[PDB]
Amino acid sequence: RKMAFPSGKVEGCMVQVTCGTTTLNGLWLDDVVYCPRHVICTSEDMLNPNYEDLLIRKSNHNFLVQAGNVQLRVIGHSMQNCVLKLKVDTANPKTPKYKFVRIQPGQTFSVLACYNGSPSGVYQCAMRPNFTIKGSGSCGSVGFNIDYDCVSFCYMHHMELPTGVHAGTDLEGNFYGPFVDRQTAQAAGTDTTITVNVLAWLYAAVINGDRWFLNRFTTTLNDFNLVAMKYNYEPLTQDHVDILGPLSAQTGIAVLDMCASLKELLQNGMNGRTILGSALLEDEFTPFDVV
Amino acid sequence: FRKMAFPSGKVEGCMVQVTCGTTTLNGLWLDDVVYCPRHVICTSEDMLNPNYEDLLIRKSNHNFLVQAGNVQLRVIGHSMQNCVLKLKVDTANPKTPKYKFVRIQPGQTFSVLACYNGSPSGVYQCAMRPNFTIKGSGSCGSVGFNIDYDCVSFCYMHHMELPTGVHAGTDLEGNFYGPFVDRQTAQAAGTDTTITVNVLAWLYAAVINGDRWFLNRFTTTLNDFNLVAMKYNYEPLTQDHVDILGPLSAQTGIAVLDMCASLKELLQNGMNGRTILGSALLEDEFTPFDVVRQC
Repeated sequence: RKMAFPSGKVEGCMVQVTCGTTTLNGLWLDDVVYCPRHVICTSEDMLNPNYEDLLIRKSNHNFLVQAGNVQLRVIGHSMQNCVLKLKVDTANPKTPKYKFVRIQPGQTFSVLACYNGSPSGVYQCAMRPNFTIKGSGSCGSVGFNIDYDCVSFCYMHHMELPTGVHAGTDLEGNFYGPFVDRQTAQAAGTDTTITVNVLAWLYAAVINGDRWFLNRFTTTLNDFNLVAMKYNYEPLTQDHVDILGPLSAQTGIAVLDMCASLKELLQNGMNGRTILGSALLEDEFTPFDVV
Repeated sequence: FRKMAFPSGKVEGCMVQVTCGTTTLNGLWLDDVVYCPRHVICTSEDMLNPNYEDLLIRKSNHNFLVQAGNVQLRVIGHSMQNCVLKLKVDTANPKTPKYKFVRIQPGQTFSVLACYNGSPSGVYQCAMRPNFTIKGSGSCGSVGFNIDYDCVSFCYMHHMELPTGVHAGTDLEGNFYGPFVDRQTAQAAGTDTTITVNVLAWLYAAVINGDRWFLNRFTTTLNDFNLVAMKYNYEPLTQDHVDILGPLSAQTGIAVLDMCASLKELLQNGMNGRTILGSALLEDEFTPFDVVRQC
C-alpha cells in the first residue's frame, strides 16, 4: 500500500492567492507566501508572457491572500525563477520546521492537492524519469516528504501537459525537466520504468515471503540494461546497485540475481500471479521506502 | 487516476499513546475521552480466552498511562463499550474536530491514518472489502475516517491482524466488522469478492477520462449479468446500485446496463493487450461518490 505522509503540517500552510481574474494556491511559510508566478497572467498572456513586464505593473494590493476567513496583507513581492514570493504582515503561526529540496527523477513524495486554498486530498507519487507526475485547478499544490517533524518541500504544481500529466518546479521556482510556464507545444518525452524502484519492490516481496518469481540465473549489468531497455526500462547504474546493497545483504539475494529475476518476469509475465498485491511491476517505491 | 486520501491533520491532532501494563497501542482523543481497542488491558496469556469484563473490573485508572506526545494524560475513569475501551481524562483535547461516529457498509471506502505508538506514520485510502476486511499496511488502534465539510466521520478502528495479511477492526462504538473476535484464536477471512458497483464506477471514470475502447453497442440484463458475475466471484448488482450509477450514466451517455455489457464482455475476453486508465486489473476500490467527487 503506497502511503502518503500525514498532511497536517502542510494543511496548516495552504492559502489562496488571487490576482485579478486568476486564483490559485499558495504556500505560507513564516512571512512569505510562495506560489506560481503565472497567477499574474490572463489566459491570453499564457501564449507569450513577459513576466518582468507583467510584474512591474503590480502593487502589493493587487494580490489578495486569504488564509481561511482572514485576508492577509501583502507588504512586498518578488519573483525568483518561476515562483512568486509575497511578503506578508504576519508570520504563519502554523509554520512547521521545513527545508527546500530539489529531488531527482525516480524519487517519491506526497502531494497535497488543493482547490482555491482548501486541501482536498493527499496522494503518494513519483517524479517520472521524463520529469512529470502522473497525478490528478490544483495549481500551487505542493509535494513534500516529512522526516521526523521536518517537512522537506520538493515540488510545486504549475502546468498541465497535453497527455494528462503535470509539470512543476522546486520551491526555488526552478522547473523539473525542459518545461516552461508558457502554453506552447511542449510535450513529455518518452516515459520509462524506474528500474531501481521495481528491484527494491521485488526485494520487498522477498521480505514479505514470496519467492516465486526468482530463478537460478544471474546477469551482467550490461546484459541486463540491454534487455530491459527493450521494454522501456531506465538503465540500471552502479549507483543503483549500491543503493540496493542493504536490501541485497538482508535477503541474501545479490542485486544482479534479482536483475535476472526481473529479466525473466518481463519475458514471461505473472502467469496469473501477483507479487505483493499487484498484477503489474510497481515502480513508485524507492529503496528508502521499502526499508 | 490516483486514489486519494482525505487530508489527515484533523485526525492527527487526535492521536495519543495508551499503555496498560506492557501493552502499548494507539488511542483516539476526542473531548475528554480516549478511545482505543479494549485488548489493551489483555495479557499475552489472557488473549487466548479473555473475560474482558473481569480483567477490566480488576483494573483501575492508574493502570492506564496516556501520553499526548510530550504530555501524560491523567485517566479519571474507564468503561467498556463493546470491544472499544473508553478512557475519561483530566483534559479535553483542544484540537477536537467536529465529528461523528459512523458505521460503513462493505464496498464503501475511507482513509486510514496509520500510527506507530501514537505518532502518525502515513495515510492511505482503502475500501471495506465484502468479507469485512482491510487489505492494509504496531498500527493497533489506528482509525479510518471520511471528511465531509470539516466533519470527520470516523468509521473504523484497527484491532487485529488476520493470518492472510488482512486487517480486522470495529466501528467507533466497538462493534466488529465481520465474523471476528478479539482473542488470539484461529480466525480467517471468507473468500473475498470484487465490489462490482465500484468496478462499474471505475469504468465510468475511464470514459470520462477519454478511454472508451471497452464500450460496446450491446445491452444486457440485470439477471443475465448477475449469472455472468457469480461465476467470476463478483458481488451481485442490485437496483439501488444501478440507481447509484445513474448520475454517471447521465453524465456520459452510457446506461448502466450497457456498461454492464461492457463489464461482462471484459470478464471473458480480457483487454486483449489494452488497458483501462493505465491499469490492466479492474480497480474496485473507488465508489461512485469517489469518482464523481474526483470528476
